Amino acid sequence: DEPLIKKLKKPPTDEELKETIKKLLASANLEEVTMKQICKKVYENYPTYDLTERKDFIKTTVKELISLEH
Repeated sequence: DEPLIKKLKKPPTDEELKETIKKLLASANLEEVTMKQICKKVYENYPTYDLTERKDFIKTTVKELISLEH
């Protein structure tokens, strides 16, 4: 053990979270995407994170883009 340290571990600001999703819908039909797919992909980019509150936002970011921007 020596090189293993890990010092960076913070949640991505909304600018980052939204960016991740903006990439998901940008690769799929909004009316054909569901909140379930957003959480799956989103986590893919946010694996080492405890997205709990900001998570409810992600799913809501697409669900609102499909109802107010299908």
